[PDB]
Amino acid sequence: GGALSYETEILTVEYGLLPIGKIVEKRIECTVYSVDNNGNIYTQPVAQWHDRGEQEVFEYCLEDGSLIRATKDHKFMTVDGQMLPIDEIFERELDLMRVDNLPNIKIATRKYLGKQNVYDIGVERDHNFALKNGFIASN
Repeated sequence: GGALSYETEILTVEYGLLPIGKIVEKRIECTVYSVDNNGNIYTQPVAQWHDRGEQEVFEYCLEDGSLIRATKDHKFMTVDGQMLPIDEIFERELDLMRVDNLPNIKIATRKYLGKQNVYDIGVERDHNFALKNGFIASN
């Protein structure tokens, strides 16, 4: 289910906003944020840690100026809840759901950057988690 760059911060109950790459490089145990089948933001522990090592990373920039760094194989929870890869979100010009009831906005600009270290935590209940910008990623 793709991966996210070191600079991608994950909201956690144990500490707060911390870089996903440090959680996987140091195997840090913590709790994360996610919606249930009803749309209720609950909290759950990390199940496992996975490290891709180096994959094709693309810049993901928004209409507001928010800046995100991920692979074209990582899915993200759309405004309706669909788990589609960012390569397909750009083509349909679909928006992504937010935690803070922020205005949903599609990818303003995209380009290939190169081959950066990317990481992705694993989870038992639901393979998803919130982000610093109120976003939700899913594996």
